[PDB]
Amino acid sequence: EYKTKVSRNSNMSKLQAGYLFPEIARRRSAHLLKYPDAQVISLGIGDTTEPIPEVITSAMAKKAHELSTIEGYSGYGAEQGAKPLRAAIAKTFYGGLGIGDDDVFVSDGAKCDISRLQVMFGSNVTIAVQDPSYPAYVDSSVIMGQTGQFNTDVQKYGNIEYMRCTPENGFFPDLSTVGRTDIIFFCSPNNPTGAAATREQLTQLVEFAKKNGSIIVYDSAYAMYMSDDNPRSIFEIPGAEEVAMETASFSNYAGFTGVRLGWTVIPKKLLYSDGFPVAKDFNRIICTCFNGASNISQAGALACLTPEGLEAMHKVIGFYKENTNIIIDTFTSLGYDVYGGKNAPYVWVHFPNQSSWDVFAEILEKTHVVTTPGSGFGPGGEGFVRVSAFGHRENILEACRRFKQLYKHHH
Amino acid sequence: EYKTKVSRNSNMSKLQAGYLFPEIARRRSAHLLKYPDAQVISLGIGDTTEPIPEVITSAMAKKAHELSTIEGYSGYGAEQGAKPLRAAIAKTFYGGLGIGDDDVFVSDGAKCDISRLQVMFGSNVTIAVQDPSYPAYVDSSVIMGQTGQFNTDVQKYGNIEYMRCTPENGFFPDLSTVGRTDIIFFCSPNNPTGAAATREQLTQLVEFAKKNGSIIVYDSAYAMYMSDDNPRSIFEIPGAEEVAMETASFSNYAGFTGVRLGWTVIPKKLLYSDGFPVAKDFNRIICTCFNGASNISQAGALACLTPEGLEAMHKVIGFYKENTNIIIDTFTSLGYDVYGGKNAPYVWVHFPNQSSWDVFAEILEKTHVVTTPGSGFGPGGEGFVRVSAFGHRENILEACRRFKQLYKHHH
Ligand SMILES: Cc1ncc(COP(=O)(O)O)c(/C=N/[C@@H](CCC[C@H](N)C(=O)O)C(=O)O)c1O
Repeated sequence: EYKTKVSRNSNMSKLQAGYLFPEIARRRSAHLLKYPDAQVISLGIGDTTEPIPEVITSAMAKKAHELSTIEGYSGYGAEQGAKPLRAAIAKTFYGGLGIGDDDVFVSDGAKCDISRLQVMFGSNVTIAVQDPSYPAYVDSSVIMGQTGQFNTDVQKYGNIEYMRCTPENGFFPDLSTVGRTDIIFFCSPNNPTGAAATREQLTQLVEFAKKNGSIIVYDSAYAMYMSDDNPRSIFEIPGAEEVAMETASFSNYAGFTGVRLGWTVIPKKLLYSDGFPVAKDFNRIICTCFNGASNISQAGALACLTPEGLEAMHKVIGFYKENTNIIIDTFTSLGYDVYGGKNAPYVWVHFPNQSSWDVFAEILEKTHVVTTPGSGFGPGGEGFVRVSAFGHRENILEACRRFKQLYKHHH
Repeated sequence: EYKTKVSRNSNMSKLQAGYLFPEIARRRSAHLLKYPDAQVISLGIGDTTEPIPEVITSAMAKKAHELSTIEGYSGYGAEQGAKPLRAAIAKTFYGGLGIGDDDVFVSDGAKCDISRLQVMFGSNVTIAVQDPSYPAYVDSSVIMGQTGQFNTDVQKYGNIEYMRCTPENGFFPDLSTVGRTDIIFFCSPNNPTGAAATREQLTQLVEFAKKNGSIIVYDSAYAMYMSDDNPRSIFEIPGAEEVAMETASFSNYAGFTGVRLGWTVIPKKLLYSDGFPVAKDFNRIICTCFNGASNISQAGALACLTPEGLEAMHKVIGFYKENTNIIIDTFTSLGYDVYGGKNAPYVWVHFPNQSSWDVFAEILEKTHVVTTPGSGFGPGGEGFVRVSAFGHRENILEACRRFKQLYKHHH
């Protein structure tokens, strides 16, 4: 067989396995080949299940129709996003926090922004992450060449600061033990633990970043699930404007997981060590590596940020929060230590004396329910399993009845 | 002012100026301040102007409506794209060329794929580009760290092989003079020259890549504009499957510039020097750095690849080809050497003994028509101006009458 003389990217070689979520999808698919008539309930991947509200879909359909008319047709959009959408995001989520329309960059989703930010930061920065956390932060770091190899003793990529988050520390790290890095990826409410940082904790985080001269990338993808009275934006913390940016999405708010619309906010006062504004480099990346979010998706997002849109999103969110309560109650009644579920649409269940992959496989084989192994979220996730609350009500109820039946005589 | 201690990405510092098209927008705005009553006609950026065909927008509106129903709702899609869409692309454009559904990756656009491919290849590859060519190839290369500094004497970034395409070589590189690189970006029909490589030329290109052990990234985003009997896909050349991938888009075919939908094809036989299949690394990038194209945009693209959709796209393309003929005839009658136009919806006009930025400024100043200076596409573009044929018919006719008024005394 012929091979080129092009050397494979050594950063790709570093990755220890495939990306987590397609591996879960693969295992689900394998299970269905084994048992074609299994009534599988999927609570692994955090995939929304309920329909998008009609007020929002009607806006998208209207835009689609408009694109077939002379007056209503539009081509390329500004890569940063339509001005009225940037304005709506700025006022709805950041009104009173000193965020301008020009500080908002509309994306086709938070996952995509994480990687474009990583291209922007480049190969020479060091990163810190919560341990456990959503695996895109670590994997994008590896891809960009910010890391060393995977160390199998500790299950960590070299040169990444893994900030230990545990039940005993309330899932917020002891910052006195955290080494200095250039970037700190911080998710609140955290995926997978569900932990929402308090105002006091976020104040610590901003103070830590300021003293270390670090940039915080704050992922607020689940913030509208907040029930406790905690900040939903990092910009609620005075001084955050000098050290932080925020990335978020409509995925979990409007069921836009397939529609694709999010945003990143980079404040004017966020500067590199040479005084160059970080937002100006992000703008160059967005203008060079991207051609903007879909015009139909943008029209949908604009409809979200209206009284009817916000009401509709609130209802969807509330439904999933009720699902979460059902799941918490099930695992609590079975005698497990259960974390999260208060401020986020997933629950974080401790399974002592078992590997999380083994628990995942057992649950899938015996109950035909898909979950996510905690170790997929980093070494601090070992011994835990994440259960998503996204599902039709009857599916959540059925999954819980299956869990109870499996575990009630043990557990 | 507070500054972080994070160093600006030194690859971002290498960039000479902003991205070309935002720079043109800036000059258009300045022109409007100078002439507030000017009736500006834009033939600069290749932005489609005519409405999307109803058969296609109807499918998109239908998908939007379906998302508000239990049965019709879908959340995350596989990052690679819906299987029926992958299948439709593979058969419609590559049937008989040995391309499988699994070799096709659906994107939110060709521009985005260029940069995801560059993340995949990484910082250690060297690239070759046509000179002139679409500026994203060079700029993405600089951003990824594949280059040295910009040299102002020659107007080139160090470490890029600029393959000069000129009237004297029929706008195809003299490959015997081209140095070996890892990657060869090759656009046919070329943007900005309009030149479509012949079967013989593409055969030379594949042979060159095979002997050098290079990967060709073949950009076919204007291939449906082909009028001459030339190959529309690199995979028409036997052996291409060992050295080439292809990237394309619906932007210029269906007016999807704002809708966002393209694809990349990477064949099974394309391997790195260690035998590792390139498609497997692209798949990792697509699954880690992307969350899939918009579901509504995918529904639109599926509708394009039907008898009614293909007929509709043919009509759209035919309209722009007629605009192109109007422009060609205008410049030819004025005594200019006009290139391109035959196989692409833009024309490449030779303005010898002038700087292209000066010609751009002159045309904009005197006729209120925006064009694109050739030097924006690299140093080989100096002395030419690209004129886009995307416009309403009356706007094309008017721009041409303005050109005739400006240039009547030149020949
Ligand atoms: C903290 C956090 N940030 C960003 C995202 C992705 O948001 P988006 O691209 O806007 O849909 C997510 C989504 N995570 C889901 C969905 C994972 C599968 C999806 N395909 C993905 O890779 O994001 C999960 O953890 O189950 C997230 O948790």
